[PDB]
Amino acid sequence: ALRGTVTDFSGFDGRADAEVLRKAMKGLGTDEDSILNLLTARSNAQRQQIAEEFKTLFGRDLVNDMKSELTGKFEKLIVALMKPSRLYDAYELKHALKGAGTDEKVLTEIIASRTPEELRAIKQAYEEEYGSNLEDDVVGDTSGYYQRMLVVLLQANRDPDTAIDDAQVELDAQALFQAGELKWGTDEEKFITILGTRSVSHLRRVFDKYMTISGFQIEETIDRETSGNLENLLLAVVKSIRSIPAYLAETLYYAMKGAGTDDHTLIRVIVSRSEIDLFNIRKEFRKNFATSLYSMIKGDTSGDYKKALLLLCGGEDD
Ligand SMILES: NCCOP(=O)(O)OC[C@H](O)CO
Ligand SMILES: [Ca+2]
Ligand SMILES: [Ca+2]
Ligand SMILES: [Ca+2]
Ligand SMILES: [Ca+2]
Ligand SMILES: [Ca+2]
Ligand SMILES: [Ca+2]
Ligand SMILES: [Ca+2]
Ligand SMILES: [Ca+2]
Ligand SMILES: [Ca+2]
Ligand SMILES: [Ca+2]
Repeated sequence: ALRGTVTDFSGFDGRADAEVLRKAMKGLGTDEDSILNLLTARSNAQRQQIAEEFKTLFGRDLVNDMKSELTGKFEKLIVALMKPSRLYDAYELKHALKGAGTDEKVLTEIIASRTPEELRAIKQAYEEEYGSNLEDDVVGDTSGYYQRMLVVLLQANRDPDTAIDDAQVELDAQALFQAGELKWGTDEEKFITILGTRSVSHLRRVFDKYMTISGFQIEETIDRETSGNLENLLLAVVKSIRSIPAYLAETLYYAMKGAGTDDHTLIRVIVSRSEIDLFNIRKEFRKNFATSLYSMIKGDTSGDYKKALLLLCGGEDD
């Protein structure tokens, strides 16, 4: 049911492609067009094979070259696209965590939308790539129930979708109800446990009966009960349980809606998801927002960057 826009190129030849890329750069100038057209049409496995052949034919490192040539937002996107799939989340996470500050958004966005199977592979790589443990750095940078909700999620231990038990569904909607609305203050620790560990098929059933029992949708109670980065994170978890596609479509929308563009988010979501589920994110973008994603990107972005982005996106109207 899920599908991305970027696929493996039929009739690929690593060796052909590296000669175009060498020719696209050699000497004065840079043909940003031959690059952008080649790269947005090869799967990311295929960009790594193209980076292999470039170094065996020329003894040059394709990413460092491209980094010396290109600039600005375009460099940023092409560099994100040469990043191997199994390392790009690990990367966005390490660079969010490092330095004094920490960018909660990236942390929230990736740890909440990624499945368990994904979160495992991200800890694996992060460790073999940076020689730190992820959990430790997250804890090193955060505080409170936000840190704690992120550590629950980092354990990648959510329950399996199993046959559903109505009794447990009513049990769980009633405890949330008693942990928030019906409580002076809040019992955030019950929200972290039931939201952070129960199966996805089961909490979607909890979110409906809770609306029956309380007259509130769980997002609304989260708004009323909490503030800060924990409000954010619980909202991000609820929306990913309901739909990761729609949560990500919605994360792209608020990147482009405003007075500018959250470029870093625009890039990170299109590249990360290009091969996983950007076709579906595009469906939910339209369904929920009347604008199509192509369009939104077409009025927000200029340059080589825009063309690259739209090529990755595909389907206008879709
Ligand atoms: N619906 C209003 C929720 O207020 P609540 O978070 O449930 O209690 C306030 C806390 O004890 C303030 O210091
Ligand atoms: Ca050049
Ligand atoms: Ca140029
Ligand atoms: Ca540069
Ligand atoms: Ca930090
Ligand atoms: Ca911060
Ligand atoms: Ca800490
Ligand atoms: Ca309360
Ligand atoms: Ca509390
Ligand atoms: Ca709030
Ligand atoms: Ca805008």
